[PDB]
Amino acid sequence: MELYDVDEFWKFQMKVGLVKKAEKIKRTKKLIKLIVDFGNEERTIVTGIADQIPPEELEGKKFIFVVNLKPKKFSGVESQGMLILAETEDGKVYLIPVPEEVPVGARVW
Repeated sequence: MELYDVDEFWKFQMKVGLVKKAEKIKRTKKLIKLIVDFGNEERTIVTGIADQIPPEELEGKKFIFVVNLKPKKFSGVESQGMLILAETEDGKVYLIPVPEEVPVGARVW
């Protein structure tokens, strides 16, 4: 069922990012706004896992983020990337933190 080429995967850019701050977006039940430090730059990233993962479980940690996607506004918030996580078929979401040793900005691929 559809097999792709590695170079095609390689065009997407995932990097390690440190969550400087994370807070629920007003008037939403699942949205969380993140301010992520990728070393050379900072980015605002929205994730909608607040019904399963509270904001304080992301702050201070490093995670994988796709950073070369088309910008998108959620509830008026400009999201400049996307938090990568694990999710089972039953809809349960799990964070995938990056080890503390990995420098922010490292490429994930």
